[PDB]
Amino acid sequence: GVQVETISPGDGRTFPKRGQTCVVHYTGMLEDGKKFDSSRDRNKPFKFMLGKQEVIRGWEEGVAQMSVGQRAKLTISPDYAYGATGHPGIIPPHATLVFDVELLKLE
Ligand SMILES: CC[C@H]1C(=O)C[C@H](O)[C@@H](C)[C@@H](/C(C)=C/[C@@H]2CC[C@@H](O)[C@H](OC)C2)OC(=O)[C@@H]2CCCCN2C(=O)C(=O)[C@]2(O)O[C@H]([C@@H](OC)C[C@@H](C)C[C@@]3(C)O[C@H]13)[C@@H](OC)C[C@H]2C
Repeated sequence: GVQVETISPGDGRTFPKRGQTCVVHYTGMLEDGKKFDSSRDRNKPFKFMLGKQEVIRGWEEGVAQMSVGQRAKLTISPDYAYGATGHPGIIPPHATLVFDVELLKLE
């Protein structure tokens, strides 16, 4: 599944709801912490709408448990990420992933 570990607290009150657009900054790492992507590197917050099947399962479930302003480390098992397929050249088959995510706002 997904483990959610707080890096910095949010407001503890305002959580994503289906149909809202989550605006986040993230860094994606392989299991050992090696970075493969970051929205921070491109100076571009990432937006996705909850309930629209736009993201891997670990994000859909993990980000929903974050409150606005929170930073969290999401450790996502392969079944909740890219599974057996992986994503050739970026994500190995059967990879556990770690994302640092900051929930900036809901739009
Ligand atoms: C069409 C191009 C469109 C896109 O990729 C949309 C797509 O849905 C994205 C949002 C989705 C993802 C790749 C789903 C798969 C669909 C196939 C299905 O089999 C898979 O199931 C297991 C899941 O991403 C995710 O769920 C997760 C969680 C949210 C953050 C991104 N995610 C990551 O894992 C990353 O960090 C990663 O580096 O992000 C980059 C990134 O581009 C720099 C994507 C956007 C920022 C840019 C966008 C919108 O422009 C693309 C990505 O590039 C191709 C490779 C991955 C490894």
